[PDB]
Amino acid sequence: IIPWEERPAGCKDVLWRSVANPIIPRDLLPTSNSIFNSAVVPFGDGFAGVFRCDDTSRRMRLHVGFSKDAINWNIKEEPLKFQCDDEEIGTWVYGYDPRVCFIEDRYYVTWCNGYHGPTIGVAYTFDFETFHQLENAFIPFNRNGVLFPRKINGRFAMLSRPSDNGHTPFGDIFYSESPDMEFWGRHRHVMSPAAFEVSAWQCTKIGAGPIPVETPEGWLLIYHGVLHSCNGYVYSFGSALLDLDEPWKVKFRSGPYLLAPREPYECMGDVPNVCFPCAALHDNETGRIAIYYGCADTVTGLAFGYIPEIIEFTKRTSII
Amino acid sequence: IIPWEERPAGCKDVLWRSVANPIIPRDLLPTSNSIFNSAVVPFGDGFAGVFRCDDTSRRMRLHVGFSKDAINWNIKEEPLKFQCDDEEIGTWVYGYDPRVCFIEDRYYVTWCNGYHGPTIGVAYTFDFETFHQLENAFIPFNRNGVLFPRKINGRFAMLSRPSDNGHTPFGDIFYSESPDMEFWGRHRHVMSPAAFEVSAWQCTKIGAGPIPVETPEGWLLIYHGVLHSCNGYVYSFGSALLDLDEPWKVKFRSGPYLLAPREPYECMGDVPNVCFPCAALHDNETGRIAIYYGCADTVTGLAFGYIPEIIEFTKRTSII
Amino acid sequence: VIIPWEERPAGCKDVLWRSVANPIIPRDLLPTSNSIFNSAVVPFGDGFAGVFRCDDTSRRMRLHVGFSKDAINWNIKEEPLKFQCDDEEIGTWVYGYDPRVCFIEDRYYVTWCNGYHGPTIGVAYTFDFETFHQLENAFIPFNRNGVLFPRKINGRFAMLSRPSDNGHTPFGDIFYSESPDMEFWGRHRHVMSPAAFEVSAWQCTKIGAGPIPVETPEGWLLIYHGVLHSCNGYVYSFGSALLDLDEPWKVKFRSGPYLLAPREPYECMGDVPNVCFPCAALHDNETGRIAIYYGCADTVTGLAFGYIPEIIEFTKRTSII
Amino acid sequence: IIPWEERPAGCKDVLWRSVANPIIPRDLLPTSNSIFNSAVVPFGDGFAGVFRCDDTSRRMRLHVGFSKDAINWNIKEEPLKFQCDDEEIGTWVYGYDPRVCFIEDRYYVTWCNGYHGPTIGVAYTFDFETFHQLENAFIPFNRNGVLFPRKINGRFAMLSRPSDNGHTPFGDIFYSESPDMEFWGRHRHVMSPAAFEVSAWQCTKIGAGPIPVETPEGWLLIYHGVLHSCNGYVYSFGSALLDLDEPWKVKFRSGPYLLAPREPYECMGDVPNVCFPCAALHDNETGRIAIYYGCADTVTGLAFGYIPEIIEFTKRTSII
Amino acid sequence: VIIPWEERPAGCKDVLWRSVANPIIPRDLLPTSNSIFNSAVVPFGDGFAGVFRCDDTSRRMRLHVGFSKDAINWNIKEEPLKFQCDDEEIGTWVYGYDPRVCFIEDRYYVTWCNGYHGPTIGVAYTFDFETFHQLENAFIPFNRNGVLFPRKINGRFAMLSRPSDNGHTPFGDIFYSESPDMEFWGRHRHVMSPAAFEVSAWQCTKIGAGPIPVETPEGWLLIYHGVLHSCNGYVYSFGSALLDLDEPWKVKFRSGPYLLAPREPYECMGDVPNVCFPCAALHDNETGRIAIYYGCADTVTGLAFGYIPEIIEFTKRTSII
Amino acid sequence: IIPWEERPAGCKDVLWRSVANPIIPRDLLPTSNSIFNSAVVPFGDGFAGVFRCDDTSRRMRLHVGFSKDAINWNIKEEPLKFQCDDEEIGTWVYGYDPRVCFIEDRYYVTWCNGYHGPTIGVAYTFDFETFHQLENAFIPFNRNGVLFPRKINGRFAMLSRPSDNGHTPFGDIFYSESPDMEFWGRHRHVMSPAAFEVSAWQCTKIGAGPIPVETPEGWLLIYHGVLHSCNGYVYSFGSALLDLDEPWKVKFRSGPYLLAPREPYECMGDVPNVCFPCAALHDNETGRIAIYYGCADTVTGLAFGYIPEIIEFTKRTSII
Ligand SMILES: OC[C@H]1O[C@@H](O)[C@@H](O)[C@@H](O)[C@@H]1O
Ligand SMILES: OC[C@H]1O[C@@H](O)[C@@H](O)[C@@H](O)[C@@H]1O
Ligand SMILES: OC[C@H]1O[C@@H](O)[C@@H](O)[C@@H](O)[C@@H]1O
Ligand SMILES: OC[C@H]1O[C@@H](O)[C@@H](O)[C@@H](O)[C@@H]1O
Ligand SMILES: OC[C@H]1O[C@@H](O)[C@@H](O)[C@@H](O)[C@@H]1O
Ligand SMILES: OC[C@H]1O[C@@H](O)[C@@H](O)[C@@H](O)[C@@H]1O
Ligand SMILES: [K+]
Ligand SMILES: [K+]
Ligand SMILES: [K+]
Ligand SMILES: [K+]
Ligand SMILES: [K+]
Ligand SMILES: [K+]
Ligand SMILES: [K+]
Ligand SMILES: [K+]
Repeated sequence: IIPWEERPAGCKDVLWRSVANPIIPRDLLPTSNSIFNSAVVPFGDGFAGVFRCDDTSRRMRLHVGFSKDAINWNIKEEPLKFQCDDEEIGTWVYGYDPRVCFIEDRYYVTWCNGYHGPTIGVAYTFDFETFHQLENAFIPFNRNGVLFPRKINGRFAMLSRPSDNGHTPFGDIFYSESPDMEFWGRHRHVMSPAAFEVSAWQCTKIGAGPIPVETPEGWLLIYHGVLHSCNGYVYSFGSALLDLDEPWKVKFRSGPYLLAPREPYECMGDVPNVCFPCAALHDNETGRIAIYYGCADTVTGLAFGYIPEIIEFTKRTSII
Repeated sequence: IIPWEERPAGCKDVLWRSVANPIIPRDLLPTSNSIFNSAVVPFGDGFAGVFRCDDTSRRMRLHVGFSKDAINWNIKEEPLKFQCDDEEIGTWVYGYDPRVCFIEDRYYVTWCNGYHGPTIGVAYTFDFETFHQLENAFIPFNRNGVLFPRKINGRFAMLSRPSDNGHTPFGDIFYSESPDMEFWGRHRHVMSPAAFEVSAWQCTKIGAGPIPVETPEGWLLIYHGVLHSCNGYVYSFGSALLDLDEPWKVKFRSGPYLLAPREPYECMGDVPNVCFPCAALHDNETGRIAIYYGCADTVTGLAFGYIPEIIEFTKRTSII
Repeated sequence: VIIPWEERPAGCKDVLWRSVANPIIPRDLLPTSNSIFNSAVVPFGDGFAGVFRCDDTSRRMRLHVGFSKDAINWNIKEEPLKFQCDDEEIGTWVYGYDPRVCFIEDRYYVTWCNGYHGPTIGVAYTFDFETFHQLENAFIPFNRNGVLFPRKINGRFAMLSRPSDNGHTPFGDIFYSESPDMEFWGRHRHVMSPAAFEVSAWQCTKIGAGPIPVETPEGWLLIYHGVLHSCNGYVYSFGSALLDLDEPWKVKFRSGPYLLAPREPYECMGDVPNVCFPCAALHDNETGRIAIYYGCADTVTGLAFGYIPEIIEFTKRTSII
Repeated sequence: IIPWEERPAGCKDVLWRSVANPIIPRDLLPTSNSIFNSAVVPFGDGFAGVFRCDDTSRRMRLHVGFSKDAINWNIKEEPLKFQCDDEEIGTWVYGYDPRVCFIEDRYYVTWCNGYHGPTIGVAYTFDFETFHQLENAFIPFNRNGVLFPRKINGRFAMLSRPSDNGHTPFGDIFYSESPDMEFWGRHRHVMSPAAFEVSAWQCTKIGAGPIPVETPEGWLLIYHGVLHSCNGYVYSFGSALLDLDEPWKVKFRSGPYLLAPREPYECMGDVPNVCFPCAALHDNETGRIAIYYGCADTVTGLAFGYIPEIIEFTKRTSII
Repeated sequence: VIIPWEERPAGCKDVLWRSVANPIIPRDLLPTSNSIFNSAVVPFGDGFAGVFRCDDTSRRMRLHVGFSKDAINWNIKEEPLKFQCDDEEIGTWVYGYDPRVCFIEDRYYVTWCNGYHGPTIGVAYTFDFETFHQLENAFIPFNRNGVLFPRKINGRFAMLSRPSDNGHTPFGDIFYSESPDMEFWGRHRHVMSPAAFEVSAWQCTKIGAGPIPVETPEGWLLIYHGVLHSCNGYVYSFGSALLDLDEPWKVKFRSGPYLLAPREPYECMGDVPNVCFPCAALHDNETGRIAIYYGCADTVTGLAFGYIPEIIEFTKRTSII
Repeated sequence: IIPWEERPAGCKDVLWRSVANPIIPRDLLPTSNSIFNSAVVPFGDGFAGVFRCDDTSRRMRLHVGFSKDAINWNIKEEPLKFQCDDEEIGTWVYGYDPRVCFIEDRYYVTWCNGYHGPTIGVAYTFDFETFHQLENAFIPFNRNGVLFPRKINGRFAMLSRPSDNGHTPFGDIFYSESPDMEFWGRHRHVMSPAAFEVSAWQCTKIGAGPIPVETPEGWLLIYHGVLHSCNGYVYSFGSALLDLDEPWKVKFRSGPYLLAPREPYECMGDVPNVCFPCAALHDNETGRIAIYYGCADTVTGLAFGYIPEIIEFTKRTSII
């Protein structure tokens, strides 16, 4: 059962923040500087996750966490290490902004992995104890790698985001497929930043956030968008619907954002003015969805909504 | 009858913030994201204005507002539409940072209007219901267009600010005239940013704020200045006195600011560290002035003072 | 008026062809000249007169008057041109470059990029190419490539321009504006933007008006520069468009290919490598002949020739609109 | 019958330019502006090629060409058009810097193909008349795609060069494999630019040139390297030797360049100071190699050398 | 000398901990102060003295003298300090910031970032914190974060510095220099460079010396700032290194983690958000107590406490050397 | 007996190029790529020098050379290596743009030496065979270090040029003194680039060139000046007169240049459009001076003039 808070009285918004935010504090571990941009899945009779925890050396590491209620997290103090037979791909340099999902027979994790620059690291686990590392999916520079939670016409599929070797000032979302979780291709453009005249919260760069959520009306994609002000970037997040069978085809895309930096814990911290969605839990029976997002690259927050309402919002406000 | 709060006990500042700031919140309209950098005038038995209201799509629109007390505003939910006979000029792309004044027999509105980049839009109204759009006054790129509240020597006059098509890293204030509100010329440089050693709150770029205020000795100009820190622009504002007959001739210019970002509503929000004045109401019989400014490009605040004290300060601290 | 002319080289299939005598003006024509380029030329009396940008050996930018019988061999004054002006503020000289000159109604007008707290369009007139009278700068900075039309358009003066910045400007759209009186300007309209690089990359970074627009029955023939940005800098090429006669901000045709791009050593090596920058043209409607003057590598001046009807047919055939 | 000119008397250089350079002029086609970055192979009883011919609109197109002697070229006037079933991949935006080799049963051509940015296009031909387009091999941004001329341990292999969407100011050579010329993976870093103190001609970026040349001692790689002066980039080229079985492992890499911009045809043109090798023809019986290279992004030149000499030079001056 | 102290909180495991009275110096202490931060403090007489960077409401950077009986409650002079100088050129005031003060042998020395055709390191001395005598600037521009050693090193004065540029410097190594006479400087040695980001990203963009080096039996304890560059700006944190006693350009240990990083509202909001910038320390070798003063968000001044032997241990335990 | 070529009849220029330019070809040594920006002095019966020779690896090294006439040089094939008692200072990273003069008892060499960036390296020699390295004079970043040829008031004196660690976009000339060739100080600003309205060949940055030349009226300084065009830097050179006793005080400074890039060997090369003066030889009896300058960072050229004509030109065209 997914975490949930009823929409506040009078609240007109499609998504609403948890009154318990932030749900994960920056100093949960003895050496944590910040814990954000993290992944969460159901597992056993509770929840598991892979967490981005930057330490007091400002190094970026991944940590496994477990939770009974998906809100109060027990995160391992020791960083996760990946088992790999190839010594060269097995070399840890850094890692951030994990996404996790179950595909058919095991859990997969993707992350931004350092291999002569940022690329997409891939690994699996059957038990959230031992993680086995596969080949990096792409050549650098790439980030915001997010798998589909089932095969698409019999292939693995992943969204990604060609980037550069710095604070990237552009970003289109792409789609790729693999028959075997080793060799990737059939690359297709999914979408580009909107024109600032039309939707400026998503006009500098975009990236996939949580694992795509299957609905009868398409893949529900929650994605971040950036606006470039004189004083930096503002990360907000919104919704689109992708075709079921060819998910590089965008059928609707929201004009307004779903969420943008408003609260003190979103506006002040290591990187101000950031809401960055990394994971969602949902229940199709009740339509409920709970969206985890990094706040100011410092802590982790939750927000709630109803899938049918998010669909309706995406279509009614669509800029395509 | 202008809004007013007495100088706080033992306040030695020439301007003091309203203890009720912000006076206009970001969410006054159903889809407003922010409401800031806005224009206000007396109208009838009360007040009217044109407001920059950025929506939840981060689109920039102008909305008409009305108020009985100049503090609590009733802002029309629908964006303002301009009437124009010329189809090319009457095409709306975006609009921001409006200024409004009465000149002779009607109200005039300038704003930053998109026409193949930022330039200065012009329109007039008699009633804040129908707005007749006139020719854009200049070729792009130009912003911070602010009309004088009477003709100067039989011509209309306007301050402007040549710019570029990004977050402009420079900016001098200029002055121009028009016999007819159609053709503009006799362009004169008013002032450049100060040297950083002399006055750094105004060393990167400057721009006119509220409508110039006539005094016996010249025009009181309240204007924004930017300081470029390692972590962004800080917008503060200050005062100058221009020659009455030839307003490009600056007589005094404040070394110190009048106001700079200090409170959490000025320091945190969509664009941190911004105090951007765009309107003032004044009463020559009492010397009272009330200055409306954008706060963090998020909300609108008010600050109060006396014109003769501001003039005395501007002279006594003059950097010229 | 006998305009300079060389017949198309045998075998040559280009719309324009360079003079075999290029460069026609060398960099060291005056005792202190560093470079002479980006200049203006008109018929005057039984020969030709012009206003020339001559940068000196201090690399200051100045305008000099010149006269020629044949429009090829120029006698340029050693001393810079000075403008008369009753307004001291406007009449203050900081610098000036890239002049254009045309006759409108009753006198010659000069526009140039004039320094007034940055680049703007300076404006003057002369009756005799001896005394020059300065008028208001037409626009607020930053603006350059101000080019007048050679008659009024529906009862108003008209000028092309090009909003810029205070550096090596990395953008540039051509605009059109009007004036009833050569003092106040307005009714600004956008003419064109750089093309997409996948469509026409010689003109994808920025563009600007060159020579005075040439009136044809088919519209105004605009000869204009375009910039391509390589890893090693800007390349300036030039090409042709056709503007509506009555509303010259409406572009009717615009060439895909350039007309001329830097090729010769005098275009590719010099103070600013890889520049062909058209500044003036002489034409003869009787014969269709046109002779186009252009700055070469910001160092010397060259001439190219073509036929107006061929230029027009090329612009149409290859139009990217 | 590969083209050849013997070392000049006295000449101590490992490579020497053809006395006939440039061997392809800029104006060979009726609307060619330049012909420079071009791929040549033995075909039938002569030679065939795909040529980058930028036109007088400065569009980048590829053209097929044929020659008896590999020197005097007859290049088709109309650009090459690819057959493709898939309309999305099949859409032409631009194309440059082709490379061509025979693999097993057909000729393959790669090039820098526009697909929402630069990536590596792939195609094949049996006859150099009709070309059939395959999937782009990678997600943007990537350039300098160069196939190996046989499979490596039963997979197709390709060198590439992760880039950005501008004049890329960085660049490592990578190595990737495919079982089927559709799905790519097992990406491995081959080499980075050198330290400027060590070898400044190759210290900004590098990229593969001609098709790797199999020697008993490994793959001979001819590659470009960039130096950044105050007035622009200078492209020179040099040699390395890659392990035969695992060609991302570099065995030797030359300190000095083989060739750098010196002649007027290399130092004056559309892009000054460029020698950009693009193809080679060689003879294992004689040890001779003829290297085709772009000059100033304007014309095509040829240089000659001996493979074992190049190898010994690569070893003796190795910076690894 | 009784230095300020607060005992570490119940179960706080950190090596340094903030004063519960932070900020100890507010932004509006003086009638025209905009901010007061990045300041220098020392024992003097039977209390304490300092030189404070107080930026005014014109955002000019000036230095003011202050005094305190307890080093927490400060009386800062309203009027900026003025230096007396033999040489009128060197004695010309343009601006000054980021003061450091220490006693060397027989007097107090002040260094600051002094404007002389760009930022450099000004030097002056005082016996009384009333009259200051300015000496030659120690280096040619561009340089800042000049910090003297509190005694001579093998008979010469010694200074850490930080070569810079004329803007928001995006790089920075700490250097070490010597002088026999407080006039001529030389024997320059590189001390350390920013860390690789994969190793220690709080100090990967640039570094600079903070308080005056603190002599320990295990080396000079250097407390220094590091910058990390995020998409939205620079974050300044600070940490610790140990330098060889005899040759202080040789770094023996260097911390992986920071000691302190912007966390509280007064460090994360203000004129420059996300800055903790250490400027001075007071210490007592008998108790091992150290009190470190640091600018917060370039707006106010804060204090943090620790123990010298715990910092030494932290530095060695986490060393990235 | 210094080299000399009479000013051509009719020639009105203050300096004129040797008709034998370039006097040093880029390929004089077996591994040289370029030879420019080099230092020359009288020695014994002829002349000696220290030459910047960049090799075919594009490494920057100094080499010693000798000549009978100062025109035809025999340059040692192997780079100059310094003796140094301190291993930290004695470590060679790179070196360029040497200057050489005799002071009191020996020859001193300054160059731009890499020590955690560019700074001014110092060495002496009695014989041009053995060179003894001294302390680097300054902390990085600094270049264009040029000694005075005698003590000034009992101290060694040096011009320098504060810089950054790239292609430096600014540059003022400074003056410093030393009692002992070990500790430096008394730093004084000499001059800054001119405003571009006034003298644009020297508006971006300047730096000192050859060793200053003592005259009755002051030190004659020949110095380079940069203009920044849209396509790069142009290096020209000119002249100033400094006070004899306090050489940071500038008495006269030329408006026009003396020499600017004009010939193919100045305008085409590794770095186009560079004339970079590094040395001079002069004869007070005749007023003859011969100036050595680098040409396009490729080859070395010579130019001639008369000291009294240079002095009169400098005073007559002075911008001070
Ligand atoms: O700093 C803001 C953001 O920057 C980008 O690099 C992301 O991929 C996130 O990891 C982060 O939240
Ligand atoms: O973002 C801060 C400021 O930016 C500029 O573009 C202004 O003209 C304002 O609209 C604004 O307040
Ligand atoms: O330098 C190249 C070109 O630069 C621009 O500024 C033009 O307006 C011309 O003056 C010049 O030819
Ligand atoms: O402009 C010079 C070079 O630029 C790069 O983009 C290369 O890939 C080449 O196409 C070209 O030769
Ligand atoms: O603004 C952050 C920091 O910037 C640099 O210039 C420092 O030397 C400090 O003055 C300041 O705290
Ligand atoms: O490249 C042009 C010039 O660049 C600078 O770094 C100089 O100090 C010279 O070495 C050189 O001639
Ligand atoms: K799509
Ligand atoms: K003025
Ligand atoms: K906003
Ligand atoms: K148009
Ligand atoms: K490798
Ligand atoms: K080309
Ligand atoms: K060290
Ligand atoms: K001076």
